[PDB]
Amino acid sequence: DEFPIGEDRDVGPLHVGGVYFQPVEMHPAPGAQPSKEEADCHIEADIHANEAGKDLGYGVGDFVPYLRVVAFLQKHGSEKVQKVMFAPMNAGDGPHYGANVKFEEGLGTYKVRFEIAAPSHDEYSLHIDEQTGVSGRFWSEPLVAEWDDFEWKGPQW
Amino acid sequence: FDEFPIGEDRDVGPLHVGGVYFQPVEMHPAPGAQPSKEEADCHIEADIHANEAGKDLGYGVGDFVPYLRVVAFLQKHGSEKVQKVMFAPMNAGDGPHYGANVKFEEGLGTYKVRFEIAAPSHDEYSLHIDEQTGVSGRFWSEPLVAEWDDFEWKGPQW
Ligand SMILES: [Cl-]
Ligand SMILES: [Cl-]
Ligand SMILES: [Zn+2]
Ligand SMILES: [Zn+2]
Ligand SMILES: [Zn+2]
Ligand SMILES: [Zn+2]
Ligand SMILES: [Zn+2]
Ligand SMILES: [Zn+2]
Ligand SMILES: [Zn+2]
Ligand SMILES: [Zn+2]
Repeated sequence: DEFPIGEDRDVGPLHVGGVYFQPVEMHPAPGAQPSKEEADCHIEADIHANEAGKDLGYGVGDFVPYLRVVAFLQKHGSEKVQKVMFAPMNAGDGPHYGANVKFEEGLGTYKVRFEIAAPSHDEYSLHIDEQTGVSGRFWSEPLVAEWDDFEWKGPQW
Repeated sequence: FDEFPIGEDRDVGPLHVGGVYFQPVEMHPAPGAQPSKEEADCHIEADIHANEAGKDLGYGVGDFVPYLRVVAFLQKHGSEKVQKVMFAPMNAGDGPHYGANVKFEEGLGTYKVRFEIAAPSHDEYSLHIDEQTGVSGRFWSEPLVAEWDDFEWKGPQW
């Protein structure tokens, strides 16, 4: 059972979905994320190309790899912001960006913000010649998919 | 655009690997130490997707497999010199693939062409491994090899 963070967002060339469910065990365990046991949940950003999309060379629905996704969580009533750096990984349902998360401020309603930066210049390229290449270019400022009334009430599993 | 084959597609481990070549291309940013569109002899690409075995790693069968480290080796028949070319991930009008603008340094002739495909770097990718939501497969330790022993560089076909 997966639970949605909110409705899917279309931002620039991306269709972005946000879900959460029980914490998972990952190998290798990424960055500084809490273990399956220490975490509150696992949050995932499902990012696929949309129609806009095709200008960068992607097929509609294709997973968009090499992105740098970071989530910002801020509890309503608090000025504290928790930053969570997602990591690319596979679950049984395919590649996505995700992280085990522990809500530092606890139960409550949160504003949840995904900032999605394009691949680093030395991490990806585009053919740009007329014969083989593409018309679109990667975005400069990270794209945003935001939900401002996400209710964290404890595990739903 | 016109693509020319390097040889027969290969199935190795959980990957289906195709190799093609065509005119040199202009890339943005210009990847690593790859020759420019003018300096190059051609552009070579490795089209890598998951096969049925890849399903155990969590990939959709037939889908692109990102974060791999693909390196090509070219060696002219009758020569001891080997060229090592690091491929970069990139998009063309037909989608993501790994590739490079390349010079065939020993000129026209038959070359052995070998693509060695390593799994993502330890800090570049992960797998869910819990029973509930994870996968039962794992990344390969020894790089996979797709190779063609008799590739004919007969010059530009453009
Ligand atoms: Cl915020
Ligand atoms: Cl490594
Ligand atoms: Zn490992
Ligand atoms: Zn995940
Ligand atoms: Zn640029
Ligand atoms: Zn150079
Ligand atoms: Zn492909
Ligand atoms: Zn020979
Ligand atoms: Zn191609
Ligand atoms: Zn290419």
